[PDB]
Amino acid sequence: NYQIVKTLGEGKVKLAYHTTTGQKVALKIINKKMQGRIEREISYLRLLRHPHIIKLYDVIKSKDEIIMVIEYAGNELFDYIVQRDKMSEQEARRFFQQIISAVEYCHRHKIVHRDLKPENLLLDEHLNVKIADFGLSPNYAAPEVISGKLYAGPEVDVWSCGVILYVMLCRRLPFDDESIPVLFKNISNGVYTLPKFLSPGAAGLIKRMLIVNPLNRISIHEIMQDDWFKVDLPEYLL
Repeated sequence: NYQIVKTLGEGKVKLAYHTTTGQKVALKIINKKMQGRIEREISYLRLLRHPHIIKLYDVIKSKDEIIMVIEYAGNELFDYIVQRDKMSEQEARRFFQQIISAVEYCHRHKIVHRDLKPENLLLDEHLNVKIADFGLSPNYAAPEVISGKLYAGPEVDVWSCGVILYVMLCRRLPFDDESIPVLFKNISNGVYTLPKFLSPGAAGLIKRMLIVNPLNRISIHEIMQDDWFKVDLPEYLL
């Protein structure tokens, strides 16, 4: 927060830490040159305070630059998936509970994310998921998000969460194809395989999330009442 340590990449992004609390932080230095989307990020991040949504500690502004002071989470959930073996159901469920809790909180404050993806689901040093963006950082997009028509309600995040769960459990994307037209057709028709190695609870939950007609798609609140979902659910997540 207070004093800078290192430049993490490219305005630029720096690593820093609060000299009182010791908290690790990222400084996103944005130089004035669209603006409404940055403001949307800042506004959303100030409104939503949840253990699995990245914290915004401060926004420092001048005539030339905007500096967002954001809690540091140094890894992506997807590099964790890729770099390790096919993860245990217990491990996947742990992450999934955290994601769903955070999404529920978003929907509660009338925010539909629409952009739940690899780059957006960060992991901190205690392996806690942190939703980090809201839009300003294909296989994960609901059919109605892909096409123009059909309004994209809370249900598009349910679909995305169903893909995320599928990936964690199966170490593959349900709708992926090397061919562009085949991929888009698979998503729009909801064509995929539920592997036989999946527990009945995991498969039953995924099946109800990946439904084309959003009306028949399971809701966030129904998910949170699912038997498989509830196993070892930490009280703080309710």
